[PDB]
Amino acid sequence: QGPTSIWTKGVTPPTNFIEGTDGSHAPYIANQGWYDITKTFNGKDDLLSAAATAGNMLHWWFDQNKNQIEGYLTEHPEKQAIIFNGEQMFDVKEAISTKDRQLDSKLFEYFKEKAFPTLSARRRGVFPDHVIDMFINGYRLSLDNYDKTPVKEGNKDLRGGIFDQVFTRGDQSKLLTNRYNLRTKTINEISQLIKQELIAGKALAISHTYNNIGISHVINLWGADFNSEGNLEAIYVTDSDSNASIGMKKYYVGVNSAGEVAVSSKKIDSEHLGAAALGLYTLSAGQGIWH
Repeated sequence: QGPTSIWTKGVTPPTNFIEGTDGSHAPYIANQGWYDITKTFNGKDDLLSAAATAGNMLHWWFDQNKNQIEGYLTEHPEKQAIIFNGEQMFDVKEAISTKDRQLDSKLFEYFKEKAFPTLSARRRGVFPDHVIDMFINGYRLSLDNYDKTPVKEGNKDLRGGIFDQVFTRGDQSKLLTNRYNLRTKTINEISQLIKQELIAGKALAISHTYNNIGISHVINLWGADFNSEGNLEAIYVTDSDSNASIGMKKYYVGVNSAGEVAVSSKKIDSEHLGAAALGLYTLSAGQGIWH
């Protein structure tokens, strides 16, 4: 009969929550284990919600794997930088140094400027698991694939494969990502999945319907509140579309009038149907796998 709460491994719950114009938010504080990559809307990042979300999860991943990554980069120093012909496009140490920045992290800068510079202009986006599977394992990110990454040997995507000397292509046990359909699932099914993935020590992203830019939006899910019945009541999220001053938002979770498990900055109501939950993406730290 008590309302229990569960946070992502290595994240300090914010407590600075203030009433805003639409719902409760906790402005971002550095070095608390969560991340809030924020779009500038510069032409290039406008439709990269998924790449921002993947970036936030990769920032979290850098924290989980700090020692393992510094070990790896000494054993394989050629994997530190990415070069296209003559030019250094990316340096992973630069990404790690700048991981605390909402607006000007080198990781999101790489994504919007070098990896996916044309996708926004072409009214196109990505899936956050594809971005991670590219960045870590070197799996080729295809604009034609709307399902999971095909787990098969193949050429390193030139835009990534930094950790592909440990997290190889075509080996299921070295795949760190997963995705789950939430559409038409019950509050109990969605709640147990999110519970399980959080207690398992995964980073989480959730997609919901969007009544604007695209049709779906993906955000980072850092924490959840579960009621007396074990069902989600609220989630704590960062949203790349929210300006840098917002930070962590509290969304109510419930079953709306239309029978959808929905998220809303306001309590689910006869007057507030929120946005339908569509998908869940997870990232493992992969701590079994190093060495």
